[PDB]
Amino acid sequence: ALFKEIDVNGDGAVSYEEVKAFVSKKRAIKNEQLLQLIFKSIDADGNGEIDQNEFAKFYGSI
Amino acid sequence: ALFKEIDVNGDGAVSYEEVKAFVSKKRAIKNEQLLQLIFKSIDADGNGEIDQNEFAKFYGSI
Amino acid sequence: ALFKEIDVNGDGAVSYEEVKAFVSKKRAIKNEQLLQLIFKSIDADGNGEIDQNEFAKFYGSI
Ligand SMILES: [Ba+2]
Ligand SMILES: [Ba+2]
Ligand SMILES: [Ba+2]
Ligand SMILES: [Ba+2]
Ligand SMILES: [Ba+2]
Ligand SMILES: [Ba+2]
Ligand SMILES: [Ba+2]
Ligand SMILES: [Ba+2]
Ligand SMILES: [Ba+2]
Repeated sequence: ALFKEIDVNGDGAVSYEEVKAFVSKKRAIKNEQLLQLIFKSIDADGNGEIDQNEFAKFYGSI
Repeated sequence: ALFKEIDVNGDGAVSYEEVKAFVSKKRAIKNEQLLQLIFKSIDADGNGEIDQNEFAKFYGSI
Repeated sequence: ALFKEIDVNGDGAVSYEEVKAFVSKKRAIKNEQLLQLIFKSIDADGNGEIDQNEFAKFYGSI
């Protein structure tokens, strides 16, 4: 449950400092998750890296 | 006065480095201030922490 | 070329870690570049710093 994720110390309470620590790491993730998506959207062969011809395709008109 | 806040060293000038340091800490505050607001909006008893039943209320439909 | 900027190590590939490092430093720049613009927009004499009377002008109605 979401509460148990935030209430890190596990004492049934969520301190401000904890909410804050969560609120941020939540945001910190759809960043990593979006970028990853954007990435693999470019890396076609899922080989781990983008070469010139993938980067080439990705950009431009038509 | 706002100028005296930014011109930290107090020499009548505001360097870029200072504006920058201010511009950021200004932003750094409505973050803390908004979240705090959001927080105490959830913590009903203002006891310092949110328990399950407050978190319970906060979320959901109806 | 943009690719050579990102592919820092210069091995023809762009790792995620690199894209990420780029994506951020790109963003990190229009920040510095916008603020600088805003700054020199205030510093009229381009002397390096804003005095009271420039800051005075900058603010307000009429
Ligand atoms: Ba706790
Ligand atoms: Ba893929
Ligand atoms: Ba590839
Ligand atoms: Ba100064
Ligand atoms: Ba309250
Ligand atoms: Ba409470
Ligand atoms: Ba590389
Ligand atoms: Ba100027
Ligand atoms: Ba000046």
